[PDB]
Amino acid sequence: MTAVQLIVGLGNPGPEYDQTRHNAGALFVERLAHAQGVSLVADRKYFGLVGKFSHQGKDVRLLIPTTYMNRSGQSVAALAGFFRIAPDAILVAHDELDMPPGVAKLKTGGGHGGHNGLRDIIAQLGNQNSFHRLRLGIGHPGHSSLVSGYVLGRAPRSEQELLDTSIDFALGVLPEMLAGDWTRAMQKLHSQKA
Repeated sequence: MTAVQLIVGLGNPGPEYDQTRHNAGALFVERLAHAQGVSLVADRKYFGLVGKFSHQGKDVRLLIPTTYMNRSGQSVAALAGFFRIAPDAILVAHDELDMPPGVAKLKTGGGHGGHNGLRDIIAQLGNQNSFHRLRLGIGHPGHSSLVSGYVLGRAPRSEQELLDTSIDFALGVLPEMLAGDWTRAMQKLHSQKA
């Protein structure tokens, strides 16, 4: 029932991190900005790249933080604070170790499950975990001590292709996500195959 007003794509900024797995969220927002003809504006007020398009009478902002991943909440609280967007109207796209490339999934609430962008966003929003997440499969290196080197790696072509297919599946339920119809978005999405 709650229209989306902020879509956030997590990533690390800088050529050092560009095209790495940990930036799947920002790739999604970047694709979304492009399809919607939206320009992403370097806005130091929000410590990120900001854009907007109109949907159903409301402005939908797109945010790609330019702080480090671990300080993402600062970007998301700035923009969401200035505009008084509640967590319920926020969607955060992020890399998800727990699903393979090719798989995208939606979730409402829950933990950060170890993702330090999500953890910061949760802390900065006065401890509310209630925002929505678009989980973009990036696979798992199989061990916990490789995680950090893995998210920061660039995936081989086959996995990069499958990430791109799951971002295309996700854009397919954009009408549903923008409306806050999570049940349907989940239904159409979680029925695709890469």
